[PDB]
Amino acid sequence: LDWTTFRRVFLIDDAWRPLMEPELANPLTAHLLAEYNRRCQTEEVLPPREDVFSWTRYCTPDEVRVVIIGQNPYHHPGQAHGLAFSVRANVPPPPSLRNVLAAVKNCYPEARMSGHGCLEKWARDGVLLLNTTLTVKRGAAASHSRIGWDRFVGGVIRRLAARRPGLVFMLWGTHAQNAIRPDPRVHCVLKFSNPSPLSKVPFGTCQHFLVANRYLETRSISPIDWSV
Ligand SMILES: O=c1ccn([C@H]2C[C@H](O)[C@@H](CO)O2)c(=O)[nH]1
Repeated sequence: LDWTTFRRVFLIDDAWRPLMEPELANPLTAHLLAEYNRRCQTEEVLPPREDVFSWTRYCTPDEVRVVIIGQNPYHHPGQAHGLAFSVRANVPPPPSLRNVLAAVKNCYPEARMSGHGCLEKWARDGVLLLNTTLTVKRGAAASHSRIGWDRFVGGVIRRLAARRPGLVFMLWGTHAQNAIRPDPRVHCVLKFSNPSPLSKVPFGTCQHFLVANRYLETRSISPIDWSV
């Protein structure tokens, strides 16, 4: 796998090169990319190719302050755009995102919320919203969960963590908690139940947004304005 070509095909911003280029030397990455291309030739795959790595464009690795792990992208046209949980700005927030935003509002009663679910503002501020599976077949939830994205994304996150001590991780649900296992002595690891509508545990009481900011302050890092 050649970086220049990989970067050009996915419109990846070059600041992420040191964290992603090494993944191209792993033989399994080639297998993953071949399967992804195969899928694209036989299925309507989402999000559009140009958005699969949008997360590399909103901020650089050194700007990342918080990492929020997702599972699979939304599988309906017009929803997913490369960031975990986020939807394009004309889409009413789907249930799990609605649940996340309710907790944000509970944490920050004075937050001026927009009503939309596009998290571009958080991403530009260094909130890395990364799904462990980056693509999906339209109309079939979690359909690409076994093609190999999770190992690739895991590699990137592991490299980011080693390069960047003091990150805050928000691991919501069993899947996120099993896939990502940061050293709790080097990073702030926050766990909660899934904001998924299937969870019978209210996500509205999640105080991670506030806990994260207190942690960043003890490390002399500016806090995140969670309004969106
Ligand atoms: O980018 C996304 C979109 C959705 N979901 C999740 C939350 C929940 O498990 C289900 C949506 O109800 O998929 C993610 O993890 N990442």
